[PDB]
Amino acid sequence: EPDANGYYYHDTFEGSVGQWTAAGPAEVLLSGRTAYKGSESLLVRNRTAAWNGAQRALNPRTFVPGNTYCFSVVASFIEGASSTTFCMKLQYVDGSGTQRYDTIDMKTVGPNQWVHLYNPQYRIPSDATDMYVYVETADDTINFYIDEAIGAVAGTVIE
Ligand SMILES: [Ca+2]
Repeated sequence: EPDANGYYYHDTFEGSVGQWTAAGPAEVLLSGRTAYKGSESLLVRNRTAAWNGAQRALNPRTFVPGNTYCFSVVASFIEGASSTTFCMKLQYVDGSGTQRYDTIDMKTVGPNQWVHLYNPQYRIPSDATDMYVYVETADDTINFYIDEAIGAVAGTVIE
């Protein structure tokens, strides 16, 4: 079911936001201000809390709970702080019907520099439903950009 390169989803943000939406009162939109690949990335703005960010639903048919998968996205920011800590996380619902977050990867970086959020061997909890991959920063509300968001078979190598 994955593509040639073992990718289940691959969002370049070149003309489309894919299944990506905003979390919180924020807004996500295509932007040509900066890009990692191509001419555009996804801009995340109007954040008022750190927990605000960008998210994308995961199909339970494709991403089977209890199994391992590779997730990757590149992120950067331009202004608002001297540094930040990006978090890519799994937002999901557990066996008790309560929403939880599980960290997939996190990276600290300065302004104007792409950083690679990456985990080729992330295990999705077995009791997980209503899953979303979720990107945010740890402790601020700056605008930020993401590009090349990928979800792939476990062990997939992304440089
Ligand atoms: Ca792009």
